[PDB]
Amino acid sequence: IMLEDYQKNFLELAIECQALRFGSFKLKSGRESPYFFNLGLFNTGKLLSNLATAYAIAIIQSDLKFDVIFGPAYKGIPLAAIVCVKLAEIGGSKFQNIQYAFNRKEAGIIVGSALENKRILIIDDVMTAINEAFEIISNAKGQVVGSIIALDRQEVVSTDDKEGLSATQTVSKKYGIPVLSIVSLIHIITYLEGRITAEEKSKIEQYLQTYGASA
Amino acid sequence: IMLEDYQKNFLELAIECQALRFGSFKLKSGRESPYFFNLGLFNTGKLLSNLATAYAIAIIQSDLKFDVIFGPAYKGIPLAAIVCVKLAEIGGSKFQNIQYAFNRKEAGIIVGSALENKRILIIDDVMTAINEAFEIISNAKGQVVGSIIALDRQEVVSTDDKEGLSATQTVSKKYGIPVLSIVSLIHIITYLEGRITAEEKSKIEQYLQTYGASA
Ligand SMILES: [Mg+2]
Ligand SMILES: [Mg+2]
Repeated sequence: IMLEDYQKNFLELAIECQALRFGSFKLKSGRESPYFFNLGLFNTGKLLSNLATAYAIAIIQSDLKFDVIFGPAYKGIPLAAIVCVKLAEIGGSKFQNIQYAFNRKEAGIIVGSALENKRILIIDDVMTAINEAFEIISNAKGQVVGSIIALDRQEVVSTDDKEGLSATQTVSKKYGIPVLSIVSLIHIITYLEGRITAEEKSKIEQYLQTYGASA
Repeated sequence: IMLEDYQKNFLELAIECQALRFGSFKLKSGRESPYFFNLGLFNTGKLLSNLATAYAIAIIQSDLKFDVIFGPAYKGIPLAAIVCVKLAEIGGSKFQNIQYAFNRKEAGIIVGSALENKRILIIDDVMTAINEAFEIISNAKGQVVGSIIALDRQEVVSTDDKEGLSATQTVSKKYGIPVLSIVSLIHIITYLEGRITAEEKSKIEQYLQTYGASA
């Protein structure tokens, strides 16, 4: 009803491959969470194919205009790559010539074409690092025009500031750009209706209440 | 006649995107070469799509049996990824559950599933580094069963040993495994017939004579 078909498909695969788990989980903060998410578990050719398609459709539907998809080392490298491919495969003539690029985290160089006057989309797995990418890109004269992750957790950044912004909202405000996501926690909650009873369904909604950011 | 359709298609794209150039080029050794090759120039979604397909068909046709495709950091990360995807998309039911993996070059950890008792294919751009990958994989109890690159240059490793082995042959002998390639220099030479006259066509064949390894 609210959920697109690519979002429903992503979430069912997410649950099947165990990238999305439900139960009792303690976050790094110590806060207790009704689910756990690891995109890494999208780890086969089939799963990666579907993951790439799900990112690709979110990007096409967003209407965002860009020249280069950029994935921060290390998790963003394979993601940038498979999604660049997918865009060209299902996106039509406009997405044929989209370049991809990423960075060596040397102990900084960019692997790809010159970013000067190029509009850049950042792709990564999650958003929790962000400034690093913007720095690298702006140094190369690249203009970041957007960001996409798989799951927007929609959690307020500060505990004792319930009316504060989420991670994605914070980034979107600072750089003036959209931060897309395949799904958000509200989407998880929506998909779970009729798959669970008002038991765990409640738990998660009551977690969105306590820790979730407003639209 | 000798060249498969995926090889013809790869080479035409290679020439179109300038990843394959002809002219006078000095190698690192100082040796003079009739062509230059950079896989990096396969840099758009369309080009990456076709590159992935070309690797994927070479792998399917080879009949090699493996569980994991592994790409050495950094150039092998996106390659491992898009090709893992492609295998699942065109390879049928047998390639659905192939995992992919790579390595952080930390100043070593593997990003992916446990490699123990898993049969591994290495994918990289060229072969000139090789031991690094084998070490990493054997430590994790992974069994390397093969390697694939885009272009086999077929050059003898030692100048003053004309009957010596090529780079790929050397690796194949040391580890007892096949080292596949989308194309070799003999394939380049074959494709160029009727596209050039006996002028540069000669030059390259006379370079294969001087510097090429025997079958
Ligand atoms: Mg639309
Ligand atoms: Mg066959």
